[PDB]
Amino acid sequence: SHMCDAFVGTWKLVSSENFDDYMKEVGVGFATRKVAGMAKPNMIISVNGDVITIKSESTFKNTEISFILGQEFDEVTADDRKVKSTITLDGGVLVHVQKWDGKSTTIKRKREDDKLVVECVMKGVTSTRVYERA
Ligand SMILES: CCc1c(-c2cccc(OC)c2)[nH]c(=S)n(C)c1=O
Repeated sequence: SHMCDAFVGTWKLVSSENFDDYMKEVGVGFATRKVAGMAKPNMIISVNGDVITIKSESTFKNTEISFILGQEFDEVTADDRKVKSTITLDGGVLVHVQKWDGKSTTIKRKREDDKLVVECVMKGVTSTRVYERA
């Protein structure tokens, strides 16, 4: 076993707060905000050795990232940014930093009771997205 074990599984979005405002701060345009904001993604998290995979599947887009903690990678986001990402584990929280165009956003994923809570921060704007087991 590894501590990342508690993230593994299939998760479904059950609530979202302030996500439109977060998307605006990121620079997402109107039509993508509207359609992306409707989506109810599932997130599939798995681990094989040192490699963590996070798949997100929705009616809007499907995405997949695979990575090693602390090792930067290329990511194309659901809203089509080409970003450089680094994901670390800080005190049991997965911390995902995306950098593009001189900008940065941080996505934190944590287990809280039976939920997986996702906090997305762009400058002063935070969105909270709650997932439960599928
Ligand atoms: C903008 C991408 C994004 C989504 C998301 C939103 C809509 C559809 C979708 O399809 C896979 C994914 N969800 C969360 S929780 N975070 C942290 C994101 O960065």
